[PDB]
Amino acid sequence: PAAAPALDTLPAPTSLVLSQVTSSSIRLSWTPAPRHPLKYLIVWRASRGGTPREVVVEGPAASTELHNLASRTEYLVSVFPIYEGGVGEGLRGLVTTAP
Repeated sequence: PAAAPALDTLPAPTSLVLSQVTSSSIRLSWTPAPRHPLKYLIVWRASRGGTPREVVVEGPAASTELHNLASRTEYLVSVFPIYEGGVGEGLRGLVTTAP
């Protein structure tokens, strides 16, 4: 409905790496800013139309794995940093899971 705007001005992690792609999982990796957040918001959805899925992880996290993904499917994957100053603009990329 009313999605939450992201502040494009905030320390963000850098260099998103999407690896270990299986039929149902991908690994997400990023380079965190020197100031570690309280949390990170991670968002993934099927690129062709599907309800977005989310998980929030901690500030000093440098990795998390997404699971239970549908096979042969393209996902938009996003990483949102969560500090006290709001929600920051993050990293994103497309990955298609193995058959």
